[PDB]
Amino acid sequence: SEYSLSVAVLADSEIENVTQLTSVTAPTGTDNENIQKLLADIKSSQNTDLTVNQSSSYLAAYKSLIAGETKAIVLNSVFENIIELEYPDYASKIKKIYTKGFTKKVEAPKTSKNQSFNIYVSGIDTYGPISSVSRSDVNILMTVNRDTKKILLTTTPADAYVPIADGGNNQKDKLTHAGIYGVDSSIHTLENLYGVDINYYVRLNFTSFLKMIDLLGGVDVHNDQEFSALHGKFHFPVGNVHLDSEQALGFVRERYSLADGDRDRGRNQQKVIVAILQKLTSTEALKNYSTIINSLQDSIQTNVPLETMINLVNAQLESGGNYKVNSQDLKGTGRMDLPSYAMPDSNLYVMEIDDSSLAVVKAAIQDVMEGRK
Ligand SMILES: CC(C)=CCC/C(C)=C\CC/C(C)=C\CC/C(C)=C\CC/C(C)=C\CC/C(C)=C\CC/C(C)=C\CC/C(C)=C\COP(=O)(O)OP(=O)(O)O
Repeated sequence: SEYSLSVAVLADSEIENVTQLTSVTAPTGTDNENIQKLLADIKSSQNTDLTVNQSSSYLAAYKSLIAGETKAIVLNSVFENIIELEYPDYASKIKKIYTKGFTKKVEAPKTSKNQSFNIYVSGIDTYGPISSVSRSDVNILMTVNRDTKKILLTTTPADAYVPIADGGNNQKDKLTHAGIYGVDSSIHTLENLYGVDINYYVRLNFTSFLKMIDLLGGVDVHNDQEFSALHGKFHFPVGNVHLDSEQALGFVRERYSLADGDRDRGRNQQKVIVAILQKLTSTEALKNYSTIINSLQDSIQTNVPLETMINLVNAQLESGGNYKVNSQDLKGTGRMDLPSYAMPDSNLYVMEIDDSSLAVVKAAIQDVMEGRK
């Protein structure tokens, strides 16, 4: 993966280059490794020593820059998308006078040592190309036991107030924000929360979802409550419903009008996962899995190795047999009085986790993995 650290000044600054500076403001408390590599690079290429004025975060550095309290900041490009949350026009306010590119070797998928594995499904709140950055409003863990032919779907509410890994600095914030830092942040956040290994991920957005449902010929679900979606464009009666791509997207997005609100939306997403799995495990879909990869690979990101896909597909082609699917959701209490790490100046709704629910959720994941009752 690729990111950059830059030295940024205000767009209209007289400063043109780093040799004109004596100090820079940077969050060395939380991004010190990266910051020190940038400073060493500046020393190497420009023979310029800079002292650091410590900021509490990249957001804090940005605030100091626009307040005119510092002349220059360090900016790590990952954190641009976080700054954008409180300051949507930040890009127009700054210029970059020095740039250093970075690469982080990707954390490999973990092959499970037994019959079970966990796949994390991240759904990103945007249309367009898959590289588009946004929050992850779908966060479903699929625990699959190939020996017992059981799958457990664990939904964690987008607003769940949890320690956010990596860029989140292990500070509490809504889970959906982890997806802005990147899929690694989402994965490690949920690994930490549930005490489990996540073997693989799949990341997709609105446009990805539409393409996938299109390719599979729609999906079929049993709808439990009458509702409408997308400012009344679609109406879903009680009973068996076929969903084409646009209908399915409406079906998984509506929450406010549902009897159990976001929990019912989570359940509707689980129904749609089951229906997708039913299409994906048809003899035709399995035989044609390579065409499905070819058709969706530009819009769906995953670290499931090709090798593993071939094993999963062919084992299913040989054996048949459907997976029994069960579902659960992490519960808690909605509050508007708890601080957001990413958006410290905003009052956001978050869901404070219920400890007893967390214990139950963890025990159910372990039971399915171990092939227990
Ligand atoms: C068959 C095979 C491959 C193998 C054999 C089977 C086997 C042995 C195992 C199975 C496992 C494997 C390896 C593969 C199968 C593929 C799997 C596991 C899953 C497929 C399902 C999938 C990839 C996605 C479904 C995700 C889903 C339900 C929804 C995504 C919708 C999106 C992107 C966003 C919605 C965001 C929301 C809720 C609100 C924003 O919207 P809002 O309007 O509120 O906000 P605003 O827009 O206004 O801001």
